[PDB]
Amino acid sequence: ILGKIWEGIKSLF
Repeated sequence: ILGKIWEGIKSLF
């Protein structure tokens, strides 16, 4: 996972 917290960020927008 190169961005676990990013997975949700890209999902918000």
